[PDB]
Amino acid sequence: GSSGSSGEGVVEAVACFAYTGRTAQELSFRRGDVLRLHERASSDWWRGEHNGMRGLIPHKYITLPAGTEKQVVGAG
Repeated sequence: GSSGSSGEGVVEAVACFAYTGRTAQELSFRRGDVLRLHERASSDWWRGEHNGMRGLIPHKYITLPAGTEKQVVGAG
């Protein structure tokens, strides 16, 4: 298995802490505010769209749901 479909994907992450986008590119949200992670943006950043807003998302201020992206073969 592990085929995956590169087309329609969305990961819901929770804001571990209140963040404030420095520029239009970055986004803002208060701890607890969920954000849709369109697709990886950088080593420590992502791409999502807030309420009427669109920009990047901090991977440090956000905690991915059970099953983070590791892509590391192995089981048991």
